[PDB]
Amino acid sequence: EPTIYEQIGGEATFRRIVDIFYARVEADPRLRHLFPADLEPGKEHQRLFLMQYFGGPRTYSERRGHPRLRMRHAPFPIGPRERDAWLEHMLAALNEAGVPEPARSVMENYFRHAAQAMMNR
Amino acid sequence: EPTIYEQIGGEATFRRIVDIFYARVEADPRLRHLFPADLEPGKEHQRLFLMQYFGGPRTYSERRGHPRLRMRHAPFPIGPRERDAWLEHMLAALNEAGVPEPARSVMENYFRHAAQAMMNR
Ligand code: HEM
Ligand code: HEM
Repeated sequence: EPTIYEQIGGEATFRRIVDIFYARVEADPRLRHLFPADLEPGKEHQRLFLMQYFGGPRTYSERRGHPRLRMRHAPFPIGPRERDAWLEHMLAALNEAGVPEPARSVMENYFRHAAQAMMNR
Repeated sequence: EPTIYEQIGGEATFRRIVDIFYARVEADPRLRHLFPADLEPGKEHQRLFLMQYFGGPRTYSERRGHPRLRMRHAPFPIGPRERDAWLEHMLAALNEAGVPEPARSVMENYFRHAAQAMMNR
């Protein structure tokens, strides 16, 4: 059976999601300060991670090793404020990119869980 | 063409914007300390400025002369953190006050530039 990666149109669709997400992050003074001056490497890492998580190429683990996202987010103070902002933008990206059901629901479910689990304050 | 002021509903809309903005300022320790004990005179001055800038009455100039905003903000140490806090609350105020597009975007564009250019430390 098709992976979600396949269900939603593969790499091109993840590119679109991450583009919308990062545009919103860049424009959000609640969040911009946490990110580097050069956003591009992180934007690439996020695209590759999502592609991998949802059944696509394992390019992410080739570049970056194990995700260990909770450890990677430890340097950023993340409370409900940051969580809510992040989720707002990623769900808007999902919805704006036209991801079809049922995959869109799986992705939302994952993000709601993962955003909560990333909080550290 | 009609002014932004007219497009967004005039004085009444700016009152809503500034009320929401100042409520947020008062509740934000990043900013509150910069403002005087009595916020009301400055609140009215800010409302009149916005009204004038976006094409409404020239009441601001009658009361305060030229805006000279960078000069007037010199007494306040304003860096990236203060910029970010101000912009967060003003952008939220535009959204919560119901400012329609495309006018809202013009106002956002102006604020993003002005907030950056106000920094002095
Ligand atoms: C579902 C929740 C989240 C997921 C799936 C996610 C995913 C990722 C991934 C894959 C990376 C790149 C890791 C790497 O360097 O290989 C990353 C980095 C980052 N994330 Fe998240 N994240 C989430 C939540 C958050 C939240 C809540 C915040 C802050 C509000 C945040 C801010 C950051 C920042 C600042 C970076 C560093 C970016 C860079 O190095 O350029 N993330 N995230
Ligand atoms: C787009 C950026 C900004 C605009 C358009 C703006 C506009 C104004 C205006 C029109 C006034 C009243 C001027 C007068 O006295 O006649 C004012 C005062 C003031 N502004 Fe701003 N401002 C901006 C950025 C900031 C920032 C970044 C801060 C601090 C983070 C700040 C803090 C203050 C304070 C403390 C006052 C004095 C208020 C009072 O005297 O009651 N402003 N601003």
